[PDB]
Amino acid sequence: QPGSIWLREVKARQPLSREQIVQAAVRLLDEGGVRNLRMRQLADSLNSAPMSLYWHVSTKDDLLELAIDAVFPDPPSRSGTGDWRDDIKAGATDLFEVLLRHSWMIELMGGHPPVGPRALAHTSAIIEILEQAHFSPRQLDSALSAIYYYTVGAALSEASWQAMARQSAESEEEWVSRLGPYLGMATQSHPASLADYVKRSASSSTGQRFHDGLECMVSGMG
Amino acid sequence: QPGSIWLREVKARQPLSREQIVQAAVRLLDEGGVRNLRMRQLADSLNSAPMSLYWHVSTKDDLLELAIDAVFPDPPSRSGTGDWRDDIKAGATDLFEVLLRHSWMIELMGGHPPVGPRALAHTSAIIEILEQAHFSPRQLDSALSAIYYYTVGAALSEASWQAMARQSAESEEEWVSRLGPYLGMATQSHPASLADYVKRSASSSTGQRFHDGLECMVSGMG
Ligand SMILES: CCC[C@H]1C[C@@H]2CC[C@@H](O2)[C@H](C)C(=O)O[C@@H]([C@H](C)[C@H]2CC[C@@H](C[C@@H](CCC)N(C)C)O2)[C@H](C)[C@@H]2CC[C@@H](O2)[C@@H](C)C(=O)O1
Ligand SMILES: CCC[C@H]1C[C@@H]2CC[C@@H](O2)[C@H](C)C(=O)O[C@@H]([C@H](C)[C@H]2CC[C@@H](C[C@@H](CCC)N(C)C)O2)[C@H](C)[C@@H]2CC[C@@H](O2)[C@@H](C)C(=O)O1
Repeated sequence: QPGSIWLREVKARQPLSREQIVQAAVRLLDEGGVRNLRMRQLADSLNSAPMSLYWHVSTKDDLLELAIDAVFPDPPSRSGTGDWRDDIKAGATDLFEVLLRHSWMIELMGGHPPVGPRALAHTSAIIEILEQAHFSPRQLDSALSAIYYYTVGAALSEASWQAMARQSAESEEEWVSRLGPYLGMATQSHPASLADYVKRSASSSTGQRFHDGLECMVSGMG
Repeated sequence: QPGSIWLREVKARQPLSREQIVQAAVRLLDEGGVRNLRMRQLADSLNSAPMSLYWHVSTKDDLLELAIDAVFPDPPSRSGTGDWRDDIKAGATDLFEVLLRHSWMIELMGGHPPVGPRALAHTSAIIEILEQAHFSPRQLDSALSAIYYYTVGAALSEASWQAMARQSAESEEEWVSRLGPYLGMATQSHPASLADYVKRSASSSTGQRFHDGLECMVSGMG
């Protein structure tokens, strides 16, 4: 309320834990993205004033990095199937599903390298899966980049699609149908394989798209 | 200037071409991203009023989709090496470099499926490269998703890194050095392979990261 600064002249800390703050920041991020994270509103959600936050972080950017690590998946459960490909796919899939659930993190990782404890443990597990499969260092690094950059690109694309699909309320089949008048005309300038791809796309879904691409990619490594 | 609406009472179209508008929109997008694209400022950059724009598009969203297609790369030059892998890599690399140069498009594609003419031709060329390599339809679709989702994720991550690197003026080697005090402590909770990966990362670069991951990924297809 206006004038409280003057009342302070005639004479209130609210200690918080960092963990409690980060959990509250994840909730605000999940609700409205990086723009929905304002420090004063975060402090309000914890019944506190902004000073309570800055005992623990210097800036909002610090808090974004803590939030990124907080939601990183546990290392994948070693599958026992004896195929390291199954373990790689579990680890990538776990990360994919986290990214879809917390899509604000996707764009942040490239400019805020994830090296917090949960990210280090997950990455260490992927690295060990590949080493125990006798990848040399250069091959390991290449395969790791393929797996992670595939997963990030898939998450970005599918999260963007899902957000638009929610708004417009439109499935893949419905979108192909709505665009059919254009697509029928435009694909006639190219060989049959293009229209055929577009037809098949009407029956695809997020989980299958991600899984099939991941399977394909990992199939041939080694 | 204020009051011009009243002067209109006592008595000016500026025809533009759609192509001219789209080129000007790409320039504004390249300068400042999707937020730097305001219709009035776009019209100002063309010495026109907003009405000139809306003869050609209904909304700014239409203009974003035209801009996405306008910058799509030409289909890759068939390499003649007789290895379809070389042609796939040229096509993916061309798209990667476009995405880095026009990074505003990366997040838009998932919610605005690229089906304009330039995107259709590029995609048709990738599809034909794979068919002529005797991929069946399900395998073709999987490989295509792997290639495109790898390229998008790499572009997102590397563009984010480059934007942060420009600002802070910091190389990969310098970043590993600045974080070394933390990383030395944090990687001691895990096997040697983790610290070794981090050390190797100091000598990586955008072009090599992208190429090595792409090579690795395509190596094993078939
Ligand atoms: C910071 C300077 C070096 C850096 C610069 C490149 C530009 C952009 C890219 O990193 C981003 C920052 C990024 O990390 O993407 C990761 C991945 C998506 C995320 C998710 C797991 C997490 C693991 C950690 C490592 C834990 C020990 N991260 C730092 C490698 O990272 C993904 C594996 C990419 C591909 C290869 C590259 O990382 C390696 C060589 C690297 O670290 O390159
Ligand atoms: C619109 C409903 C169907 C749709 C829903 C999924 C969710 C998100 C993803 O599309 C986005 C919209 C997207 O297009 O990503 C593409 C790719 C990155 C960009 C860049 C080249 C351009 C090619 C065109 C096709 C030209 C004939 N695009 C529409 C496939 O697209 C990439 C290949 C992904 C992986 C597979 C999937 O597309 C196919 C099956 C598809 O179209 O799924």
